[PDB]
Amino acid sequence: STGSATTTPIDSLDDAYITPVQIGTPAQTLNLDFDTGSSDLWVFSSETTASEVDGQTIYTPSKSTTAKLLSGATWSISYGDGSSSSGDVYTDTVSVGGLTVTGQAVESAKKVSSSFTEDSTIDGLLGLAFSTLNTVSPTQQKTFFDNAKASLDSPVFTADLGYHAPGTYNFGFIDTTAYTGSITYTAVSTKQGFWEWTSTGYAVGSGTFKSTSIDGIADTGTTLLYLPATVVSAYWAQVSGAKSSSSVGGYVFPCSATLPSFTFGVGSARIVIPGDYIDFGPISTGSSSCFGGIQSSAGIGINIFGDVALKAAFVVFNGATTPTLGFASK
Ligand SMILES: CNC(=O)[C@@H](C1CCCCC1)N1CCC[C@H]1C(=O)O
Repeated sequence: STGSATTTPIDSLDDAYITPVQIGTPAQTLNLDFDTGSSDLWVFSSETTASEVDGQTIYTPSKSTTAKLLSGATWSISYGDGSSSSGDVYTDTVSVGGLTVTGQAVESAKKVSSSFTEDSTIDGLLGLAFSTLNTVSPTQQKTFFDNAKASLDSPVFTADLGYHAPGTYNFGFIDTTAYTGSITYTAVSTKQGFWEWTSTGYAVGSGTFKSTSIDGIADTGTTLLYLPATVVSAYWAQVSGAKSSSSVGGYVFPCSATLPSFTFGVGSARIVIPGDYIDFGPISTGSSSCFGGIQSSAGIGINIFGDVALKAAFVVFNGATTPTLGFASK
């Protein structure tokens, strides 16, 4: 089998991407944030505290003839931005872009943090990291991808995120028309449960390439690119007036600037992030200060190749027995 679904930026800055997902019988379609940095599929639901729901579409298991309570199972998660959610668990039929999984754990939120409530466009998350990170207790559950894997033509999924435009998540096949040149594959460590890999270095604009190992994760659920402070300082030093602001919470730059590109290494190959991709707009409406798309990972504990990096590439998440990651230009 295969699946293919369009993913769409939630706003004009690509702050996140949502993908329609069919849950239950008859189908209930929710727009979920596909997140290769976590491993829970959770949704706003008929069980979510009323004051914490504001415009989201909810999953109502009582209206699904294929829903079953996963008795005694609960879940609780907190993400890197400090947001969180928790609740109980059902199993149900879940389809993405034509690909159907029966008995998928669908985690129903009873509580969500304010950042989720405040975002009316995201109805939940669909985790695509390794199932060892799944938070369901006392019986850990498999991701949608993990459940689908044996039935897929090939045990892979691909992320083709657009810049200020829709993109595509494919399951079970590689669309050779979706990228240019060849795909460079690189080793993955699953030791922390992430799609963790090592970049071979970087360049700023037209500068010389710096060969240096940068360990990080490929995370579709993170908006920006988080790299070591040395790397991030070297980038913003090429932008007149750019500075790190503790009050704002990262590097800002004059909205009048033309941003240089940023290149990262994948083996001997190079992925170029155009300068415009690194612009996340006025820090507040009308401000002449703009927020940068490359930020320091120093206070995170891990480097994160988020959407700013990934949208510059066609990315293959290879879930074979020995997992790997592939990057192509497009
Ligand atoms: C109409 N859907 C349901 O009644 C749900 C049930 C699931 C748990 C509570 C919400 C509704 N199932 C489908 C088969 C019968 C029943 C069950 O699991 O016992």
